[PDB]
This record gives sequence, structure tokens and C-alpha cells, in this order.
Amino acid sequence: LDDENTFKILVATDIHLGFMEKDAVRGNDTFVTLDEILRLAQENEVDFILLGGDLFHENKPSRKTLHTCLELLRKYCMGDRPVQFEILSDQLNISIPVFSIHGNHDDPTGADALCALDILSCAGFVNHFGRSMSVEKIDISPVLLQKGSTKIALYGLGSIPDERLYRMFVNKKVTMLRPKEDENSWFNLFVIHQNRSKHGSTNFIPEQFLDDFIDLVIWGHEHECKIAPTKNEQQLFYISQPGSSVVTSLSPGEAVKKHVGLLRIKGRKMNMHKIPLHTVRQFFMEDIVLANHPDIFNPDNPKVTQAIQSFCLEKIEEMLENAERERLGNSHQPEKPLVRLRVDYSGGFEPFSVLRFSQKFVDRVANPKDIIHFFR
Amino acid sequence: LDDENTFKILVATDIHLGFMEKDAVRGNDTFVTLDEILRLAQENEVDFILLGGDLFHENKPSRKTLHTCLELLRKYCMGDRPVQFEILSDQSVLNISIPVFSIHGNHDDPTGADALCALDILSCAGFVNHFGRSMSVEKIDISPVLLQKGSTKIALYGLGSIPDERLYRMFVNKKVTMLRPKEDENSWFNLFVIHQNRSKHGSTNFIPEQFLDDFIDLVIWGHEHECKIAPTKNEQQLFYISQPGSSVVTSLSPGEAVKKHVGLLRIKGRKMNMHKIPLHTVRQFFMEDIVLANHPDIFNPDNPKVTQAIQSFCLEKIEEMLENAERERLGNSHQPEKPLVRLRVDYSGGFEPFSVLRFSQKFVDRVANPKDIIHFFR
Ligand SMILES: [Mn+2]
Ligand SMILES: [Mn+2]
Ligand SMILES: [Mn+2]
Ligand SMILES: [Mn+2]
Repeated sequence: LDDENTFKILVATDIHLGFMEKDAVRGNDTFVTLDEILRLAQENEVDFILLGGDLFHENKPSRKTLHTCLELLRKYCMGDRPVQFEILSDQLNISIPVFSIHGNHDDPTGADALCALDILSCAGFVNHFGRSMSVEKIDISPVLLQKGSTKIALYGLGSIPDERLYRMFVNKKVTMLRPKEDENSWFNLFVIHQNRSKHGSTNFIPEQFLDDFIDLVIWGHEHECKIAPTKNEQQLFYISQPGSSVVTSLSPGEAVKKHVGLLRIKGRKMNMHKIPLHTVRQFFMEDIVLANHPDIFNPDNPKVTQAIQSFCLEKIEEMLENAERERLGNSHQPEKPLVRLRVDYSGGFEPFSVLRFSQKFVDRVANPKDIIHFFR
Repeated sequence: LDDENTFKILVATDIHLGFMEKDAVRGNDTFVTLDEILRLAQENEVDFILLGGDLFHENKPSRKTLHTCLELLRKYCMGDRPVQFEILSDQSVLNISIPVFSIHGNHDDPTGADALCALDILSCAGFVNHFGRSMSVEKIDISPVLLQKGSTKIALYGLGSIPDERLYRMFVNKKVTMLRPKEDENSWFNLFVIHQNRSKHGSTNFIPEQFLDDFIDLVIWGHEHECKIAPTKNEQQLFYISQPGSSVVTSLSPGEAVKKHVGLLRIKGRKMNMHKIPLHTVRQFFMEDIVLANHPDIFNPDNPKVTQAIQSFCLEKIEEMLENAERERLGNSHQPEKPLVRLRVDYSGGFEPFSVLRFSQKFVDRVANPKDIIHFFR
């Protein structure tokens, strides 16, 4: 009734299909989480799915990856209900289209310089948009969607090496074409796959660089979940940074609970509900600074390397237990948690072998080898 | 027997599918010639077809173009006989008996939200292997598709069309580099397909044959429309260059008047041979030059009835060209009926043009370019 003027969109990024495909424990992770994401898409009778990059972990997906994926899309993206919106732009029923950009992982490759998405696109399940051609200047054109009276101008930028893109912005070469008919009638949506934090001098892209006419920015390269839209104080658009749906690196950010988004756009206004992903392997992480507690740990003490070591076993022992606790209400979560302990030995301390650790936890952790880390 | 060590390859370029699709007379030209080309491929039981660009006239082919094409490929490229060679490289796309390897030209170039090419659609349907497309911005690294049939091995290198200025710069700056195979560099026949300007246009608006790595054996040069399909040796580099024509005339130029051909290329071990095959379905195109300053006896600079005397000779030249056409079409039942005809008129001295209207009209039904039948210059 009123919903016929509202876009319902499932928003996800960095699904990383096929990540650690061959590993015995973790190898089915991404395929299950993808099942959840598509299932959510279907339950919420979403208008279309919108992905921010890195759908595939490898730019040349294994037959297995690519087939599992197609099977899943076949399962959840087809159905009785007709697509309820239309593309005003150029170029067995499909009921849930998928719009995606390419990341740095699923980037273009091969003799034809295609992308995994392009295979998907070929099968009929995906609309690859956002891929830039030009060398000298980047002109971004919008896919124009329209549902009832409300109109989305969907802008994309498939992953580009940050150094280049920074340079391009600085030299005023990145320009965003606004629609011909009635610039102001459109909700301006922008999906990008780039570095948001600081890495080098130019190894990121400052939020300020993006045209202020943009309404919502889906920022997709960063794996840490920040899916709840937050306003940028200089430009005033919202930035949503959905997580990834797998942990591909044991970092503070990646420990934040993974979510997908349910995004509604009516007229030129939007709202973002977050949905938690239940099938994601848990990842608990804690820091331990030794220099912070002289009472418990003594710098010069030949039995201190043994006293520390004994506390780590306790910290890890409790993390593992808190895990078994949460998994109580969650039957969907895989059984063996990822666990990491970061140890800052600043002062007068020294490392120790992870072997004894690796062994004692072998069957209660999914990363027996990488369970601990040291630094100055 | 011995043929099981020999690649048979049909070679073509600038087919320009859908060119003047809508025109009443010429609109089915390209689709018929494509039919011939594929039919030749099939008769000669070729191993695979190899195209040098501009398969489609438009980078966003009309439904009609794209469907006719797929119908044709479906017809001639499928069959009982299995593919007899294998790809040692990574990826390749009812049996397919004649694969098509192609590069993109400047017409069928990448476009759209996904930055794909018409070939990529074809590739999707299963009929084409798009190769040669470069990605990088700063440097071009060309990698070879590795084919092998029996004992003989082709390292097929491609370069999808690039704007000439950029490519020239790249070559000069030593940024274009061709990766040679890992295993046994010397075991391979080195084949290179490119779609670029060969003649002189600007200072850098072409690519000098010398720029290409001398380790290449045969170069299929595909952007140029003028048929020069018979391989000829380059005196500095020593590779052969074959420049198959286009299979349609898209511009009334001297070059385009040369009789169109496709190639039948054989590679055994590291040696090759190129038979040329003439395309019979191509609309004829006759063209003659007429320099007025060359004949003062027949044409007088100051003479109010000279513009009428010239005009009367043109009608005769054209009248005879048209007749020589009807002559050749005698043995050729496949050739479309209405010839293209052009007369180039150099009025250097003290002459002046005249209206093509009377001409356009008098030939309307005996020529396929009534409007463009004549040209003037200094
Ligand atoms: Mn990622
Ligand atoms: Mn990424
Ligand atoms: Mn051409
Ligand atoms: Mn061309």
C-alpha cells in the first residue's frame, strides 16, 4: 500500500566466498553464512540485494565455490513474486536481483579481464555495476532504479588501488554524473570498496573527498562491522560500513559482531535496520599488557615467564567458556571459536613457545596455531 | 596422420556485424558474409576461428544483430567432431567443434556498467574465447594463451584495441612487455593478434612494426580494413605480418576497394603457411580516379561548356564500371546485385564541381550508394 513506494534492500559486503575452502574445520563457513544472508533476503521479501565487494575470496573461484554459490542463488533468488521495481537505465522467475561491485579480491582478471561477478551475471543472478574503465579520469554514472514514486540513483566504484584513486581525487578527475531528468528527485546511493582508515599518506580515501550530494554511502572494503549509518560532519551524508561475514584476519575490528543490513528508502529518506548473522564463527579477543601489572608479573624473575604463561591459560580458559555460554541460545553457530590473545611485553619480559598452547587447545579452538601474539 | 600435428585456423577480422543494419539494400550484407566465413570454417574442418577485432559494428549490438550472430555460430560451430587441440593455459568456454578466439576492436570495445564487450556475451553463450584484453593503466603485460595440438604448440598473444596515442607512448617508455611461456620458450610458435593503426596518421597515431618484439613469428594485424592477407616479411624484425581485410566496405577508400579475403592458416611445429580464400558474398566496390589537369586536350580550363564536357565523361566512366560489374557477377551468383561505385575527381588547375543530384538520380537503382557516387578535391 505505502510499502509499494518503499525499497527494501538487503545490504552486505565482503562475504569472501570460498575462504579457507580446503581447511577441515572452517571450509564450509562462508557457504553457510551466504545461505543465511540469502535466506534473510528471502524472508524479508527484499526488493534486491546490494553487495559492496569481495563476494569471492579468490578472483578465480574454485569450481566448488562457484557451484555452491550458483546453487544458493538459484535456491533463494528465484520464486513466484515478480520484481517490483524497474531499471530506467540501460542494459523460472528471478524475484531477488543482486547488485554488486567488485572488490580487490574478486577483481577483474584473465584473458578477457572479467570478474567472478561476470560469471554470476552470465548465469542471470547478478548485476555487476560500478566498474570503471578510464585511465586518465573516472566518470561514475548511476544505475537508475525506480519503485512506485521513489527513485534511487545507484552509484558504484569497483575496487581501485587506493594510491591511484587518491591521486585522481586530488587532481579533480573523479566526477559523478547526475541524472539528466530532475537531479533532485533521486535518492543518491554510493557503494565503494576502499580503505577508510589511515595506512600510508595516500593509502586511504578521506570521507571528505566524496561529493556531498550523495545521501547514503555503503563502504565495503573494511571488514569491521559499523553497519549502523552515521552522519559525516563535514559532508552530511550517512556512511554505513557493513562488516564482512567471515573473519579473515584476527584484528580488533574483526572481533566486532558481524551484521547484515535491512535498508528502506522511501522518496529521498531512508532507514537502516541491522540484522545479526548467527552462523558466523565466533571470534573472541583480549589484550594483555604486562607492564600494567607489576604486582602479578615481575620483570626480573626466572619463574615469571611461567607465571605469565599460567595466567594466559586462565584468560583463554574463560574466553572459551564464555563462548560455550553464548552458543547456548545459538544452535547455528559453528562449535570451535576463534580465539586470540595479544601480549604486550614492554618493560623486561620475553616470549614463549606457542606449541604447548597449540596442543592443549587443539580441539577446543579453530586456530590452534595462531592463538597468541607478542609485540613492543 | 601428419595432419594431427597441424593446426588449421580460419583467420578473419573486422567483420563489422550489423553495419547499416537498417538500410534497405545493404542491411543484410554483414550477416551473409559472416555466413560465408563460418561456412568456410566448417568446410575446411578448421581447428578454430581467429578474429582480429571489430566483430560487431556497434559496442552495444542490436537484439537483431546479436541474435542473428548467435544463430549463425550455433549453426556452423557445433557438430559431431570433437575439438582436437587443448588449452594449456587456465580457462576456456550439443558439441562445440569450432571454437572462436577473438580480440576486441575500437568498435566492439568494452562498455556499460560492467565494462564488458559484445564478445563477452558471445563468450557467455559458449561460442567465443575473448582474449587479449589488457587491464593495467601504467604498464601492459601481455600473456599468451597456450594452445597445443599433437606435438605442435602455439603461444597465442593478443592485444584488444587501445587508443594509438597511449600505446605508442607505452612502447616508447618500455612499458609494453610480452611474457614468454615458463616451459621451453623455444618450443612455441609465437602468434600475435592486434587491432591498431599500421599506416601514418599523426606523429604517434600509429604503431611502427619495429615496436613489436622480434621473437614473434606471425602477426595478425586487424584494425586496417584493406586486404593484405598474404603474409609478408618485415625486414627489420623478420616476423610475417598478415593484414586480413575487413569483410565489408565501411568507407569508400582506395584500400577498401581491394578484393576482400579470409585466411586459411596452417601451423606445424614452428612453421606456418597461409592460403587466402576470396569472399564471394561481399558487395562489389569499384573505384577509379580522374585527374582533370592530366588531360588538357579533352578538358579546357576556361570553357563555359567544359563543366558539361567533363560531366558527360563521368557518366561514361561510371557506365563502364557498372558494366564490368555485371560482367564479374556472371560467374558469381552469391554477390549482391547493386555495386558500390565511386569516382574521385581532382580538379586542380581551373575547374569547378557540379551537383551530384542528376547523378544520384540516373543511377538510383543500379548503384547501392546513389548519394555518395562522386568526390572532389585540390
Ligand atoms: Mn574483503
Ligand atoms: Mn577488500
Ligand atoms: Mn574495423
Ligand atoms: Mn577498428
